Amino acid sequence: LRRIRPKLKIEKEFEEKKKIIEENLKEAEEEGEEEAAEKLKEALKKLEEAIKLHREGANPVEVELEEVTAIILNNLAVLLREGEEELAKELEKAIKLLEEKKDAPEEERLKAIAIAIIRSVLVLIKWEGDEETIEEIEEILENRENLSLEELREAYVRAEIAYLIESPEAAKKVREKYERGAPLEELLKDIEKIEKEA
Repeated sequence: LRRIRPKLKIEKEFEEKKKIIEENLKEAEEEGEEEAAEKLKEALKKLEEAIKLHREGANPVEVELEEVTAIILNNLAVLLREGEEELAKELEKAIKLLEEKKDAPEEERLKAIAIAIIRSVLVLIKWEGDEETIEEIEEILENRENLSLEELREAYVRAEIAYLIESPEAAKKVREKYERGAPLEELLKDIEKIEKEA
């Protein structure tokens, strides 16, 4: 299957996101992977709560909270299809963090969503693979409360770059802009462009 973790701030997103989950469940039902197919039925479950809460009129901090929950859950069963249930435990903790903070302050909501996207980058790097940075980013998540949002979005920027290193050469260009101190809004534009590039 596939994994995509973007940045928010529209229905075309959940549109193309649903397309992945569909053929995923399509392949999950065509295959004996019924443990994954449950997550597939469970991923679209959180995608309805994502597409409903958007068309119902909630703020993006609650919509993406169910989108990422549908993103990771669609991504959780991919690791289950590959027998990577050891790494799938790391994404279930991200789900547990996503579910326990849906009744949390607006800043506590996106604070977990950032950790959710980061942890998903983290497990994908280990699956698709530069070593001390994992022992640098995974230790950042242990003290998740001692940090700010500007540091977690930077960590996702650093983590996504490290992943795209082990994916083009255009990742260190964004890393170069990180080293020049470029604004973090710009470090997202080129990063999400790379996701739009693929």
